[PDB]
Amino acid sequence: NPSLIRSESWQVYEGNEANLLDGDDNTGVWYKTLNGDTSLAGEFIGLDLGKEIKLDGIRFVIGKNGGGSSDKWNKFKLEYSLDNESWTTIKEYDKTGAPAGKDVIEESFETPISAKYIRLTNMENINKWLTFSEFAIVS
Ligand SMILES: CC(=O)N[C@H]1[C@H](O[C@H]2[C@@H](O)[C@H](O)[C@@H](CO)O[C@H]2O)O[C@H](CO)[C@@H](O)[C@@H]1O
Ligand SMILES: [Ca+2]
Repeated sequence: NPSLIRSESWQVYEGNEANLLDGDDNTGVWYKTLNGDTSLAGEFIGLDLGKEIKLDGIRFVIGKNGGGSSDKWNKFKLEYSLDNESWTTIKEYDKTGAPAGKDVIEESFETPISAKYIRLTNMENINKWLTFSEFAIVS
């Protein structure tokens, strides 16, 4: 199955990283960010798919309840890659000021997309730590 990949600098504050692949929306992880409690544009969390599989969709749940429920990116992108070096943006997002809590980013790909790595990436500095809950693909 797909394995988790994320910005190496993050530190787990509460929960576990395996909670992001257990299929339960109500289990997640709270990551401490460095750089003065700031997630820089360009930081990321996603999946290494193993080989070049063709995807029909993704379902990513960001944020979580209680602790760090408001600790989410404002601006981010969904991007994919073949080599973990060059990336292609599928879609950008701006959810500045949206309510704290879980948020299910769910995308279906009209034309299937050929990828080895698929992730969410920050596009604007934010003075916050980060919560997430689940990451899944659809083929
Ligand atoms: C656990 C928590 O409160 N996390 C905060 C985080 O807090 C830092 C620090 O800024 C703060 O003064 C103390 C107070 O206990 O806790 C630390 O752990 O601050 C960041 C940035 O504001 C929040 O995103 C995060 O939720
Ligand atoms: Ca989960």
